[PDB]
Order: sequence, then structure tokens, then C-alpha cells
Amino acid sequence: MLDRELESSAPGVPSVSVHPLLGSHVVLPQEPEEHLWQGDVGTEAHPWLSDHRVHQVAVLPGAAYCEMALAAVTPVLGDTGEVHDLKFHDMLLLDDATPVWVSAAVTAPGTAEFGVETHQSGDRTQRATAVLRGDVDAERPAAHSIDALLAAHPNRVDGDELRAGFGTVGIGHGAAFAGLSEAYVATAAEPTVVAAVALPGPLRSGQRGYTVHPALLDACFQSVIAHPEVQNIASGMLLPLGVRRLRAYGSTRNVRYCLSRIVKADSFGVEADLELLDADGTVLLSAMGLQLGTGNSDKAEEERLLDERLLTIEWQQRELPRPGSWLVILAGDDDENPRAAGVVSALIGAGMPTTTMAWSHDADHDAQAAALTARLDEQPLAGVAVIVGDSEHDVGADARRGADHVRHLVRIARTLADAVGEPPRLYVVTHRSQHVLDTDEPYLEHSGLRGLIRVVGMEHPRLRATQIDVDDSTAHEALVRQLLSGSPEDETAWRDGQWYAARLCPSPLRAAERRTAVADNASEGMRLVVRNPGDLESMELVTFERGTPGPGQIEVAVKASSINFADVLVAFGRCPSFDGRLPELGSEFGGVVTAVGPGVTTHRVGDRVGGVSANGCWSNFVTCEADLATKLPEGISEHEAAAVGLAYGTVWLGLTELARMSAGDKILIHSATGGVGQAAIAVARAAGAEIYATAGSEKRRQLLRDWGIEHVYDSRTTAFADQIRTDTDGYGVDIVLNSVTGPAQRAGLELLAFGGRFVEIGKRDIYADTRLGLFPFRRNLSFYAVDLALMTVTHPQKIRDLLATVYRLIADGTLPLPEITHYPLEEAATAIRIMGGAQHTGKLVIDIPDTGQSQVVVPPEQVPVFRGDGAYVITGGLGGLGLFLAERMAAAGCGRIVVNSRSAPSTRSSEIIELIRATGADIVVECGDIAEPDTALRLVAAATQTGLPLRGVLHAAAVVEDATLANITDELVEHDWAPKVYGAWNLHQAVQSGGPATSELDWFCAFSSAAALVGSPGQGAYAAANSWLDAFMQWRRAQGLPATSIAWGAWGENAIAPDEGAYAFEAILRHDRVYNGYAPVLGASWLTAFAQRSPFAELFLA
Amino acid sequence: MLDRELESSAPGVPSVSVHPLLGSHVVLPQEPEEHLWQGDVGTEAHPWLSDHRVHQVAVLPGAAYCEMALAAVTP
Amino acid sequence: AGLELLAFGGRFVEIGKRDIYADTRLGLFPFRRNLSFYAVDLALMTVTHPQKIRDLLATVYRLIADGTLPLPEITH
Ligand SMILES: NC(=O)c1ccc[n+]([C@@H]2O[C@H](COP(=O)([O-])OP(=O)(O)OC[C@H]3O[C@@H](n4cnc5c(N)ncnc54)[C@H](OP(=O)(O)O)[C@@H]3O)[C@@H](O)[C@H]2O)c1
Repeated sequence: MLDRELESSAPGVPSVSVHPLLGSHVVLPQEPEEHLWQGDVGTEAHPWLSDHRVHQVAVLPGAAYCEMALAAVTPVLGDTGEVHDLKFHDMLLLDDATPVWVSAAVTAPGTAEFGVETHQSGDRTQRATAVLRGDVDAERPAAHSIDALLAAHPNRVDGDELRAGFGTVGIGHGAAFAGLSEAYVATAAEPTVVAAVALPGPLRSGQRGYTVHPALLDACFQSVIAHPEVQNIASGMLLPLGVRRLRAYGSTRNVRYCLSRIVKADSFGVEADLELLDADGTVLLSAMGLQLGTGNSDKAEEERLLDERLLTIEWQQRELPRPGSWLVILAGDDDENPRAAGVVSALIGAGMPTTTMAWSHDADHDAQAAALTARLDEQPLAGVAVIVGDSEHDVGADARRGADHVRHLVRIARTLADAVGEPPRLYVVTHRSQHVLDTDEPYLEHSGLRGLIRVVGMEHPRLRATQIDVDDSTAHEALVRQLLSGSPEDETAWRDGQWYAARLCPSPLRAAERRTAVADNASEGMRLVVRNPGDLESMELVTFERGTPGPGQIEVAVKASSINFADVLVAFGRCPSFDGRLPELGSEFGGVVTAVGPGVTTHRVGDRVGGVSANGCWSNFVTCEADLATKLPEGISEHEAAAVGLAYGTVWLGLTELARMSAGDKILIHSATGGVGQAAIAVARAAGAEIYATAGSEKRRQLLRDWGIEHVYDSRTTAFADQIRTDTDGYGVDIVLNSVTGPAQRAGLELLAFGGRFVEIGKRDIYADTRLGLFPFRRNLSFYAVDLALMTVTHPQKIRDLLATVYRLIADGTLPLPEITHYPLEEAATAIRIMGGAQHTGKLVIDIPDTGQSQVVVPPEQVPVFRGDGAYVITGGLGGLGLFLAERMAAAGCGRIVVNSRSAPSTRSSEIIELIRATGADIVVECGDIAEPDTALRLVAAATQTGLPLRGVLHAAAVVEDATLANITDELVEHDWAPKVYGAWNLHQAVQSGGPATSELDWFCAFSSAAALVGSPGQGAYAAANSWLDAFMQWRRAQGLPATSIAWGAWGENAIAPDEGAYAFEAILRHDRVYNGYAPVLGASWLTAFAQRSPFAELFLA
Repeated sequence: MLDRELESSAPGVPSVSVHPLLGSHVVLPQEPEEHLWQGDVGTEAHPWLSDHRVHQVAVLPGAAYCEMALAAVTP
Repeated sequence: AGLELLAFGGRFVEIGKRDIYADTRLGLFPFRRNLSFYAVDLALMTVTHPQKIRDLLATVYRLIADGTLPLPEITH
């Protein structure tokens, strides 16, 4: 194909060569040399770009702009060049089409500002920026010895093995981004990484006109993570943020290795320097100063892990599906069970030959066990139904009986396991054992038996250990229906004629699963805010900690705040802010000073003031700075100053202060039936300015005609421009108060003439970087951006004097106040629905609830868990978990912690208490056995003694004596059950028995174990002691007392870590969820084994 | 060449079709829809343009701008 | 670059006519800090509002004659 090359040197189809990414290049007709490329970085355009994806979404890698910059040097600065200070900003998420505009302009000689950006929906978004340099000297780094380098680095990291680990943090590298074959390292001291990279087959064909392929350059950035110091330290989501210097010394076609070097390695990020080598070891590209940090914070990682780790049992309303001999055994003979009578009659009624056994307590258990084993070998039976005797309200008694009930189930369970033939199906029937319907008050006794049947279903799965929770009102005809249907659910319940089925699942919600309360309106802190903007039904009243003000601040008792159009957007998430953080609802207020912070001479207590703050002014109490409040004149009230403040302010500033509104000059006021619009009409009228106004609604336009203003146009058009131009004989206006956007924003500028004063109050267009054409400014115009909100922060003394003059001007009566529609704080949602609909006219005021009336509030993470003004108790606090939380609680700022354990302080524990007592806070140690009642009273009395009320309890007390079903003794059950359950009832009783000191506690938590939920074989006794305690906690909550239970996994000092549980504990205490299950899940062996055996864990298999 | 096309079905040079006069086209990232072309109308690029000359000097005929306008309609 | 420089107070006084008559699309994003752009064309003002120019000359001739302002390097 020589012929082919000599053939080609002859014709010409009209085309031009372009870069794959950058795209079509045009140079702008303007001095200086300004360039502009426009190219698609879409997934349909460049399929290969879909293989790099974050959280299952294709995004543009850093390396993609690295190339874009490197490319852009040679066309701008016709020479060899470096790319300086390359920064990436927002993460470009890709679609089938994603157009991007690269733009490089010369600024100084051999220097050019480089910039990548994307325009969608009118919002320009700068995705990457740099400087380009062509004046730098070619100081080619010395070539390395590829083979020698590999000798110094023997520790081989497989590429795949590293790319699997990437997918766990959320970064996916598909087939195209699999270039990194392997990386060789040495130790944490040696800071280098040899990486054998290569461009994949699909892309070696598509190398086209790349300086360096982004897929390849990204493959070298992957190699930086292979380093041991990087794996050890920054063990989170690492993303590239920029590169200080990027130079290509030639063709990166033939690049087989990358030589990385770590500069700095920190928890925040990793700086590194790279060198792409060929087989000869000669440097082809040097990316020196690559920064890889973490935007996706270490706090959001914890929050996300916590959510995947929690488990709770949920009940589904189910129906009995589809379509042998039986034995109905009892656990109490002196108690006559109508359930056992009615079930034996319904099985014989259905046509099954059913026998009966009366195994009771205080009986010859060895003789009755032999009698049972004889009945099994005598006749082959399908199933065995174990009915448990009912007390037929005292918990103290149900806790003592609960042991005798468990011990009795262990004796029955051991005989059914030791069967010659096929063991029959076990159906344990309990009376209101656990909580299913929200209305239920659980009947204990049987509460502890759900842990044993869960352990028996795991140890001996031949007999499918099923549980059936039953109530009094239900009918025996429907109960036997379940026994003969043979459904595989191992945990079920019955309430009335409906049937309920258990199913395990993670549910870390924060809506109804959040703390609730009732608070006074005159006293106690209550703010109003949306939990998730967009939904107005999500508008909640929330409580806050009303604190002492100062220094140089004030706490104002609000009588009335306003509803500005700002406050509407915020509700819908549509609000722009320089801060970035979505502002808090309500800007201005009208109230009275409650407390003046140390130390200010201007403000005094009891003064009627009006101000601004942010921090949520739709509340009973607002803390504002001294700078941001001003005393009200005798002429206006708290409700009158609430409406006026920002509207008249924004207008005063705008028209008289900036634009210097003269008399007679023509002013345009967009949407003049609104708040700021009425205020505009007022000052424009005072001033004598000829008003030209707009409105969207014809009702609201005829409303402006009724206000004696001719020259009313549609605000939702660009017609007003040419309508006003005709209605002014081609003169146009003088001032434009521009609330309106885009074509209507540009149209206003085009309208006003010579005098030309454009007051832009509308943020949308500025925070979208709408590039306004300067041409009309040829007539001596003046653009004025306004952001009062920001001024409140930058120059608050202006905003103070502005609020002050508008309160004076209106109180004097210089300006008349506008349409004020008062609303109750409750119906603040409806104001937004109306204002959002544009139905309203003028200002809407929200009246704050006066009078000590109660309102249901919602404390989120303002819950005072660890507080100095309260006392704490920690049973089992001299070892293991309980002692770790005692050190963390003192550290968290707690006053008086009474630790306890039956054993005296251990030697390493006595050393931990010495160092904690020296560091401020006190750790009172009170020995005793929580099983004895006097011990729990002694602990409470000790914690209160130092004039501090009891604000929290923890139950880490436990005894773990594990054994297989065959060797679980009656004595061993008492040792595990006694501290777990008898300590809870004593701790419960001590709190009620105590005076007002203990009738104020915020929480009461019990440290259970996930082996109760799962059924770890060998636990049994310890698993049953926990199940009762999980139900007791739910009973304590039913009565009204606070109660919490956390089923903990496997602790360190794959597995639960020490600091992992402390943060998890504090999270769970702040929420109103009663039962919690913190345990490792991932793809464990015990979970995959449990999911396939029973349908309780159906959602885990997936 | 069926062969040359199959072996070239792998290393393809990135190029794009353009108008002879208008040339390279870019739509600016701004409202309203604003387009922009840059192109050569020189005698080296378009030899035939040297044949139209006013007072012995080569000039762009009126007809060239007609074509440019007609071309710019559809995009 | 000059617009991007000024902060909060932000008072950009463009006396230079080249970029205005060129219809340069000026990115509005820097204005988020309460900036203020002022176009100045005394030449046009002399026609549209000659009284303001009369007073503007009269006030500088007064300030410079009073000595309030010192005159600059003048080369005849
Ligand atoms: N710091 C500042 O820069 C600052 C401070 C406060 C206020 N302002 C601005 O002033 C403007 C008006 O505030 P305001 O509360 O005093 O007046 P407003 O009239 O109370 O606000 C509602 C107005 O917004 C217009 N509108 C446009 N699109 C709308 C939509 N999707 N939904 C509802 N209404 C829509 C309506 O115009 P029609 O009459 O045409 O239907 C309506 O009259 C806002 O842009 C606000 O941010 C600026």
C-alpha cells in the first residue's frame, strides 16, 4: 500500500483533523489569541468513557482533562510545553451526550489561561482549569533501569486484586480502565512504586491523536494507591484533584511502566510524582505533583457504614398457603390451657391422630424424658406442638418464671434432638411473647424462649424449630390451619383472625425513628425547617438548645418573622447561596430582647428590636449579633417591622442609595404586586418616579391598574421591552429593579437609556454565570448586583443602618406600609404553597405563637446524651465494653459516672481510672451484684448524691457460659440469665423508686448480643437471656419510660472495631428506635448459611 | 481496497466534514443559540477565487456570501 | 481578571470603550459579591447630559485652582 500513500497525495474531500476529546477548534476574532474547542465526552460518542464510573455512574476522570490540557498547549503556543496548576472541580457525570467547551487564552507571552466548562440548562459549570507554558526548558529526566527498578521492588500487587478493592469505596474501573497489570513495591520507608501499565487492546486501536490516553494516565494514578503507606493511612475514597506540572517529552504509545513516588501521605490526601517510562526506561511523560484527596469525607463514610450495619425485625401481614400423627405437649400441668384443649380438638377434627403429654415443672424430668422418647419410637409422627403455660402483670415474677420456662425448654429440646428415627417438626407456641403490632404490650415469661428456638433451629435443623406467637382472641380452628399447611417460616405471629410473619431487614430510618417531644411555646427552643427540600409536607417543627448569648450577640424573643421569596426557594431546594450551604428559613424578625451577651452597651434587655440573622427566624427565640439588630421606633411594632425590613431595605438600598432615584425619571419594577414590588412602588412614588410595572397574573395586572398605575405589562415575556419603548416614544426607562431572568433580564438592560441604572436583585442569573453582553453599556449604564443576605455577613453595619432607616421612614409615615397578610406559624407551609403559586399579594407575616401553649416538636441530634449537668450509671463498667464507654463518656463531657461490677477493679482497670480521675471528671466506683436489689438502689443514690440528676443508664453487665444443647445445665442458665435480666428489673425499679433525680433520665440502654437474633450454635443460654431483655426493653418503652437495646457483634479490643461502636452507640441513643442490631454483615458465612436455611432472612440472599 | 479498509478498521485518524468556505463550526456556550464558523477564502485554499477580480485585484464575489448564508441556515 | 480581583465592595469603573463596543459577553458570576459595574463615556455625556459635564469640569477647575488637587506632569 505504497500506491495507497501516493494515491492519497492527490485528491481532497472537504474535512479537517480534530482531537478526539477537545473537538472542533475555532480561534476567536479578537486580540489576544483566544481559542475555543467544543467536543463531546459522551458515552455514545466515546463508549470507553463509560468504563470509569463512581457509584454506578459514568463520570469524566481527572486524566481526561490532563490530556485536554496537554493537547491544548501545542495549538496555542506552537512549541514544546508544560501544563501548570491543573485543577479539577465538579465531577462531570456523563450521558449519551455531554458537550464540553475547552478554552485557552493567551494572557502573557508563552503563557495561557486554560479552561474546561459545561453549559446545560443555562448553568455554566467550570469542570477544569490550568495555565499553559511554552517558555519552559526541556530538562528531560534521566532514564531508569527498568529491570534494576523491578529488582528493588519485589512485593507484587496484582492489578485485578487492587481494582476489586477500588469497587468497595465506590470507584469502578471497567475493561478500558484495567490498564494497570501489576504494581511492585517494597516497604513503607521506600516511597516508590514500579507499575507495569499498558493501554488495553480496544484503546491501542483508538490511540488516534492523544498526547497520552486518559485511560492510561488514569492507570498510573491507580498505581499510586498500591503503595503500602497509601493503603495504611488514607484508607477511604481517594480521587484526583489536580496536577502541579505535566510535561510530555514524546510518544506515550510505547509506554510499559510507570514510576510513582510519594511526596506526602496524610489522612486527608496523598501527593505524588509520576514518570511514565518505555521498555528502555526512558521518560515519556512526567506528571509531577499529582494530588489525590477526598471530597467524599470521612464523616459521610461512617454515616453510610452505620446504615449498612444496623438490623431490625419487621412483621408482614401474610396468608396461609397450601394444600400423619401428632403430639401436643404442655409445659404447665396445674395451669389448664384452653389453647392446648382447643388445639387437640381441632387436630382430631381435621382428621389427624393426636396424643397428649403433661410435662410440668417440679416433676421427675428423667422419667418424663424416657416416657417421651418411648412415644417417639412407638409411633412415627409428623410434628410435635410444645404449648407453654400462662401466668394468668408483675415483671419481677415474669423474670423469675422466665428462667424456669427456659430451663424446661432445654430439657424438652435435648430429647427431640436425640431421636433414632427422623426427628419430627417442632412447633413452639407462646402467649403474646413479642411485639408485632405497634399497640401491643408484650406478655413476658415466654420472651426469652425466642432466643433458644433460634439456637435450636441452627444446632439441630432436622426438626425445623418454628415459633408461633399467639394471643387470647384468635380461634383454635385458624391455629391448626398453620400447623397442617407446613409453611417454611421459623418465626410467626397471630393477632385476631390475621396472620403475621417475621422477616429480618436493615432499617436505619430517621423520620418516625427520630426522637419526638412536646415543648412550650413561651419557653423552650422551637425552630421550623424542611428535613428534605422539594417536599412541603416535610416541613417540620424542630427543637433546639436555647443557649446563653454572647459575646457581642443577643437572644431575641420573636413575636413575628417574614416569608420572603428567598424562604420559598429554600423550601424547594432552589435557593442560590455564595456560602454553598442551603440557608435556614426566615431572614428577618420582630421581637424583644431576652438576654444581652457579654458585653454590649447598645442593646439592653426588654427593648423592642427588629433584625436579621439567618439561623432560622421562624422560631420563638433567635440569637442574632449586636451588629444585626436595631431598636424599633414608637411608630412600628414587631409584626410591622417583620414585613418591612428586607423588602424596603433591598428597595431603599437599590433605588435611592445605589441608583439615586431622582424625581420624574422612569422606573421599571418587575412583579410589583409582591413584597419588594409594593415597597418599590412606595419609594418610587415618594420620589415621584414614573412607574412602569409588570405581573404574570391578569388579576395581579388589573390590580396594578386599580392602584392607579398605568403602564402594566406581562412579566413572563420580553414584550414589556418593546411595549414600554412605544409607550415612552422610544426613550425607554432610567432605572430597572430586575427580579426577572434571562431574556427578560437582558431585555431590561436593552430598554433603559443613558441614565441607565440596572439594579439586579435576581440571583439566578449571577449564580449561573450568564455572560451578559456589555454592548448596551455604550450609553453610560451602571449594573448593580445586590445580595443583602451576603452583606449581612460582609458589611453588617450597612444592613443595621439600612434596617434602621426603613423602620424610621415607615414609623414616621414617610412611606406607607404594604399588604400584610398575617399567618400562624403552623400554616407556614400553606404560605409557601400560595407564594409558590404566585397567588399572594404583598408581604406575608408569620405570627409566632405567644402564650404558653404546647406544640409537638422533633429533637434530631440536639439530644443531650453526654452532658455535665447530669449523672450516669454503667453496670459491668470495670471491664471490657463498659470500661471503654466510661473513658469515652468522661471524654465526651459527663458529670459524675457511677461505674459498677461485682468484681473489684482489675489492675489494668485501676490504672485506667487513675488517669481518668486526674483529667477533670470523676469516676465513682460502686461494687455490688446488680442481681441483688440493694445494689441498683445504692448505684442510683451514689450518682445523685453530688446534687446532679440521673440522665442515663447502660447495661453492659453479662456472664457468658456457652455450651451445646446436650450439656446445658439448669445452673448454667441461671448464671447467664441472672445479670442480664434481674439487673434490668432492679435498674428499672431503682429509677422509679428514686425521687425527682432519677425521674428525669434521657435514656436506658441494654447491651444485648446478635447471637440472640441469628442463633449462634453453642450460645443457647446466653442467647435466651438476651431475647427476654430485648422484649423487656420494648415493654419498658410501652409503659412510657425511655428504653434502648443494641445487639452487639464481635469486638476487637469482618469483626466490629472499638471506635466503630462508640460512634454507633451515640447515633442509636439520639434516635427513638427501641431494638437495634449492630453486627458485621458484608457476605458472611453464618449469614449466607442462615438465608438459605430459613425465609426469615429472605432479603439478605437477594 | 477491501483489505486497506479492514486493516484501517482499527487505526482511524479523527477528522470531521466541514463546509468549503464556512469551515470549522462551533456553537458558543451561551443563550441564545449562537453559532460561529472560521474559514479560509484565500487564493491558495480556493484557487478558483483568483478568477474573480475587480480592477485586476482578486476579490470575494457577492455570490460567496450568498452561499455562506444559505449554508448557515440548516445548522 | 480585574473584575475577579475586587471583593465585596466591588466597584468596577470601566472607562475603556474597546470591550463594550465589541459586545464582550462578561461573565456575571463574580457579581455574587455585591459588585457594581460602571460604564463611562464623557464624550457621549457631552451630548446626552451636557449640564452634568459642565458641572464636572467646573468642579475639577475649582478643586485644582483651590489646590485641593495637584496638577500632573504637563508637557507642552
Ligand atoms: N438580597 C437580595 O438580592 C434580595 C432580597 C430579597 C428579595 N430579593 C428578590 O426579590 C424578588 C421578589 O421577592 P419578594 O418576596 O419581595 O416578592 P414576591 O412577589 O413576594 O415574590 C413572588 C414573585 O415571584 C414571581 N415568580 C417568578 N417565577 C415564579 C415561580 N416559579 N413561582 C412563584 N412566583 C414566581 C411572581 O411574579 P408575577 O407577579 O410575575 O407572577 C411573584 O409575584 C425575588 O427574586 C427575591 O429574591 C432580592
